[PDB]
Amino acid sequence: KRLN
Amino acid sequence: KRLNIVEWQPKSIRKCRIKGMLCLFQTTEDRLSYNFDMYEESIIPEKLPGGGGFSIKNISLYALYQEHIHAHNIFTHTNTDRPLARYTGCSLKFYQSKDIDYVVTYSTSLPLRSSMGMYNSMQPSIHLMQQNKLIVPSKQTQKRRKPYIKKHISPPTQMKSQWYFQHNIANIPLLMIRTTALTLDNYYIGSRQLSTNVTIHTLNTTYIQNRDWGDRNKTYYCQTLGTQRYFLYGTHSTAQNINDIKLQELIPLTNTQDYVQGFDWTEKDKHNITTYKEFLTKGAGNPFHAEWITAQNPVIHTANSPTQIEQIYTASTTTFQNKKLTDLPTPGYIFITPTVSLRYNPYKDLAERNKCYFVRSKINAHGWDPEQHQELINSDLPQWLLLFGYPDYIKRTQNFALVDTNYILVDHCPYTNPEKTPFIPLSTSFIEGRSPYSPSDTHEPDEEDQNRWYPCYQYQQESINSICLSGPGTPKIPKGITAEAKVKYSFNFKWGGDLPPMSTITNPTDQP
Amino acid sequence: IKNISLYALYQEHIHAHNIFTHTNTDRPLARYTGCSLKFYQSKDIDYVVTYSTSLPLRSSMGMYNSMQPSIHLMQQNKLIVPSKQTQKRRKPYIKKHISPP
Amino acid sequence: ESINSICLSGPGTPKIPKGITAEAKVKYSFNFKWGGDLPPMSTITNPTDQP
Amino acid sequence: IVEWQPKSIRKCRIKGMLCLFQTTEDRLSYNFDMYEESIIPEKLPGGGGFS
Amino acid sequence: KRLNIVEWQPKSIRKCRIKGMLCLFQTTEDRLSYNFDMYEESIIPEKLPGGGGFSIKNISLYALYQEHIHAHNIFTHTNTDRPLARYTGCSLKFYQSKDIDYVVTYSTSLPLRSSMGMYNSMQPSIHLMQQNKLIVPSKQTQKRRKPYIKKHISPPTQMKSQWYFQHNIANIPLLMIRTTALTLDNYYIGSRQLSTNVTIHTLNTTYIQNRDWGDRNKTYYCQTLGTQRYFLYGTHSTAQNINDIKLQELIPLTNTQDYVQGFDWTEKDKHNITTYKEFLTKGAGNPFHAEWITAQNPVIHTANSPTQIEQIYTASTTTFQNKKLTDLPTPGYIFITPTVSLRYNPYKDLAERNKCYFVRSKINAHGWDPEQHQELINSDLPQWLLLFGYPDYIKRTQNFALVDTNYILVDHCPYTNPEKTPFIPLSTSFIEGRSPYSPSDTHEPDEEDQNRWYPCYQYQQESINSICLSGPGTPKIPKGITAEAKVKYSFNFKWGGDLPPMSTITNPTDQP
Repeated sequence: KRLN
Repeated sequence: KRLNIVEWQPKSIRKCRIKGMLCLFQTTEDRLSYNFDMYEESIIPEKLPGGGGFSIKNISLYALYQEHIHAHNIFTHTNTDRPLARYTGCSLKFYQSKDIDYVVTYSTSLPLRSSMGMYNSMQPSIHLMQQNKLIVPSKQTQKRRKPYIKKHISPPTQMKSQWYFQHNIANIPLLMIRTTALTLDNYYIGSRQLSTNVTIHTLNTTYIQNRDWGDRNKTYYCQTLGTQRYFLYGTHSTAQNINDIKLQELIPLTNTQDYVQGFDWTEKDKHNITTYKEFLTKGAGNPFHAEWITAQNPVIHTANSPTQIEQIYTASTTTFQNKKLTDLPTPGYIFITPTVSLRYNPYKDLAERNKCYFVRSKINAHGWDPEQHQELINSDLPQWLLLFGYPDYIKRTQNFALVDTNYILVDHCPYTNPEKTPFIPLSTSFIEGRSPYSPSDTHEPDEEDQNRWYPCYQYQQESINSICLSGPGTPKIPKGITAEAKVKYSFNFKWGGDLPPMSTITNPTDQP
Repeated sequence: IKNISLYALYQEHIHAHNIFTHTNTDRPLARYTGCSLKFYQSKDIDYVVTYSTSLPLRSSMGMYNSMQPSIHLMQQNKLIVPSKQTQKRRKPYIKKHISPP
Repeated sequence: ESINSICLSGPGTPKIPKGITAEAKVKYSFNFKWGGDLPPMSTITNPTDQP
Repeated sequence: IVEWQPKSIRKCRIKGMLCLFQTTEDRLSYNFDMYEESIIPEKLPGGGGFS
Repeated sequence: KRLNIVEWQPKSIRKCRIKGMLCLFQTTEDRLSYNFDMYEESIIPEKLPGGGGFSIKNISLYALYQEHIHAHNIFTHTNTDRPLARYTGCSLKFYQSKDIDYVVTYSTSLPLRSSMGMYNSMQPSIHLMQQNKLIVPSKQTQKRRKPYIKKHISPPTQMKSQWYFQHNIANIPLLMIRTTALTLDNYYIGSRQLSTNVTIHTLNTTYIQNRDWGDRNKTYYCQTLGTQRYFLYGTHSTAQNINDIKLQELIPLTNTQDYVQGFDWTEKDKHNITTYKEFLTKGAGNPFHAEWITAQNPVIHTANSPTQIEQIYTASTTTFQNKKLTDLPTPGYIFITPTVSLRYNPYKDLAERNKCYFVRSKINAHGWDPEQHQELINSDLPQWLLLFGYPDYIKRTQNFALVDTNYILVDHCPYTNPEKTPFIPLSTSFIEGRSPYSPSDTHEPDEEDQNRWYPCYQYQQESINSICLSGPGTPKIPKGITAEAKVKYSFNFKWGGDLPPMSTITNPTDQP
């Protein structure tokens, strides 16, 4: 979904 | 080894939900195959209550600000003194329309571009087959617990969770919505009447090829073969034999730019005509007038130039009475119709040699071959899919001079029962002597269409819409009804900055 | 009476009436697993369906007479689809899975 | 050839017989991912296919 | 800092073989380029002993 | 709902492992780019100790029986009275060769066919890049614990575990093995000597185009332009100026089919010649003789036909002494060489307009354009990859008349430093007047190559092998050494049937  | 990238949060932060309503399309049946823009090419809304049956919308923070100038949205918090923005995503609520169903699909690939395959894939049956579609039935086709379908859309993958200056992200398109109008219950029949076959009108390709249109300063000639020029003449004569018609009966065509019928040499004394030169200028007929366009009154095609007829008249006016179509110079006098009507059946179409392109209407160039942009040629789809949104892809591409009067749409299709090598589709309104979207009670163009009364894309529009309406999924809309669709949006932002200034009001002079 | 074959499905793809979720251009083997049908309620008309998968395909005089709406409605393993007018439903379609021949 | 001969006087420089070419190679594997929205695709007739 | 992963992803290993040098004794002090100054490979079987 | 398919096992069953040894290739350096067949086109093994540096092997139970007739395998159990077979798979042991490395890959897709991309992908560098390769280093490049690599191969997916009649499965190919000869330690240099550039000989395309080869019954002419024919003449003259050479000095060419040099008119009295007609028949030179092929002694190109020279001689033999190349009919006397030498560099090749095809050598057709099979044209790969195995793909395709003498290989390549529009590669042996694979101490063709001494694929073979040897991964093999590779196979079968009959031997007359 979302990553650092 | 590797570290997370980290940002330091700004000193003051204010959440803002930009909330509002967006029109997806508003359409009549005669506009279903066209793209709806709410902000128009200024002729489109003149006597049309809906401009198009599909749209592609791009949404950006600047477009959201422009919708706030139209009062179409609210900003839950102002942004005046916080210059940073942090976009978090969108919520859409798609509402069931009363009378029409519709397919939506959306994208957030930050790279924004248009494609010929995208515009063809807007065809309602093709769009309804795509993955990650949303179908919204009308309230008539399905009653539901919730009258809307709601979904959340994440930012573009290129828009990271970081803060950005609002000046930088203002024009970045953060959402694309694609919508097309549909019927589920009339999917095959659509708006068909009587036979499955649709009738297409076209310009005879085998005689009308010179494309020298839209001047009163040029005697019109329909084709060149070898070194020759060929010419058309109207007559009201009851004569059964092409040989015995007089040199007088013929009404020569010296204009294409007007709706004017011309008149016969028997009206010489009504227009104070002294010579065949004044008969040519006052009395010549435009070949596209409502009786000459389909030869309701006979029309004669010949190699014999009007200037050879001028020489016969001017050499002696008394022998112009005596001379007939017999013993004339180059006398290829035949009976030819400028229009032919084809029958098209969509179920008989196999798309093996189908093709479609635009050619320049106002230029001095012969023939109909694909010319100019060869990358804009659209091929190998059935005509109801091949034509769908293709004119709007071409307009949005801007590789042609924009005005409908300066181009013609030309298409090849093996699958009409009669044939012409290319087809030059023409709308029933132009075949009946009426403005492009004018009601049938009218029997003349309006003044701006009385000018420029010659073959061009502006007069083709209803014919290619009618071919697209032969395709599956296309809706049935009663005449005088406009179908509409809307979404309610909520874009989620934060505004960031250092603390802003503020001001205050006197206590005594305040809400009493 | 409709007969469906993989070649008829390819012909419907030439009419743009279907999608293939994956192309077959360079994989010459096929392994058919069965079909799902969703039959939709029409707006104005009801209709009886029945289907078969006996690999032997043929037509008969008794088959064509048995298409008469009253006779077809009496047959076993019919499906009746009422119009939206004759019955409002939770799901606007009837769905069933059909095994290979 | 004279400045090559001066460099050959320096340490570590190899001895290669005349008419022999010495060579070295590496095998590489660069690791990438490609990203995008879903692409289009096309298909082949069943009757005219690998028989 | 966080990124949102793209809709479709496809791993690709670009695999191959690279020549590090090909040299004779009379070219040891020179840089090997495989794509040449067009005179260098004329009557030399190896262009350089380092790269 | 669904059931497993079940078979009833036959009354008697006998396991049989067909065990043996298969040659993968046996090659010299001058055969590396060609397919090894152990059972030959009968000319190939004549004075070649190894036929090819790659192979494609198909194995079937009938091919295993044919290898038993050569005594190359054993059957662990006979099949004489059990007609059913149940194939279970194969074990292969690939042995390290002493002197050469090699890549293997194998397939069991029951559908068996050949492809142009398959034969190009046999190139050692390309095959070494493929997935599911096996690399076998030589004993020199790597010492190993086990001197072989062993792997088990399952039946074709179409060959199920069921019993089959041996008559039905006999010809079904149950394994394909693809092998190519390689070097890992000489991967880039290969067998390069001196410069990276390789020299290619070719027929001048701008003068040699008529392709009317291999008759002593036809006066040869090299090109036609407009209505004209152009002709070649040899001379031993020391004359520096093309204008002053006599009509006598020229040695006209009336044959292409022979190795013969011809002779000068000064030898009239050695061959009892009475006329220029007898000089034409006895003394004419073939343009491809070892001195005329590269014009070691000068060669003259002209529009002036030998029959115009016949008319000058026969009209008066005394003025044939007086007449020079000045004031002759159509005198385009120039100095032209039938051969040019190009330089090719593989690292300078970008494959943007590379192309390759075969044209008919023994036909009366002008020019070099791609002709006949347009699907056999090979394009857009670097010449060392484009040529690799392409002649063998064409031979195995059988779409051309099979004999090397009846076709020429023609290729386009922008990347030679000098250029010719097509190239007609020719081997150094044909450029030096020697048989296709004959040792350089020889200075004449053998009798069967003294006949048919004209441009054809049989004389091109070593030149296209030399271009393939410029490509990476191609091995270095010393002259007079043949490199070889072998696999040991074990195919696993069962034989099935009803119980067979048997016979017995007397006890008294038996092993004493």
